[PDB]
Amino acid sequence: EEASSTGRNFNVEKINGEWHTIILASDKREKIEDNGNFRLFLEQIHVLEKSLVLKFHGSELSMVADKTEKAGEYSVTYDGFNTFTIPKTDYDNFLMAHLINEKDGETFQLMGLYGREPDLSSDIKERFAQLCEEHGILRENIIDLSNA
Repeated sequence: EEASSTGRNFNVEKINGEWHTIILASDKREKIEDNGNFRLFLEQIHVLEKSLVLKFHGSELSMVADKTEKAGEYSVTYDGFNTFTIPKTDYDNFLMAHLINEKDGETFQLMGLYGREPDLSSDIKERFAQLCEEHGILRENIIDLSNA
C-alpha cells in the first residue's frame, strides 16, 4: 500500500526508523547545492505522539517537527519557517516529502526523496521526477545525492 500524510488511511507509525536522503529538489537550486543550508542527509525519523524527531547530518543535527492544525502537515523552524507534508510513501522503500520554506518575507519549495536503503531504483527516482514536475520543479533542479 501507498499513502499520503494528508490521506485518510495514513499510518504515521510506519514511517518510523531508518531513512536516507536520496534526491533533493528545489525551485531555488542554491538551497540544495554544495553550500546550501538544505543539503541535509537524513538518518532517521522518530515518530512521537504529536511530533517527528528528525536526525540529519550535513555535523549532527536534530530537529523537532510539530503537527499543525491540518492532518499530515508538520512545521519546523530551520533557516526560516518550514511546513511540510508527505505526498507519497510506501513505508518500506521510499518517502517523498514536499516542503515550503518562508524566510525574510520570501518563499521556496523543496522536495525530498528518502529511501530505507542508501539508494532507490531508477523506477522510483522517475516517479519522484514526475512528482517534482507536478509542482513546477524542472529536472535540472533535481539533484541525486546517492553518490555524495
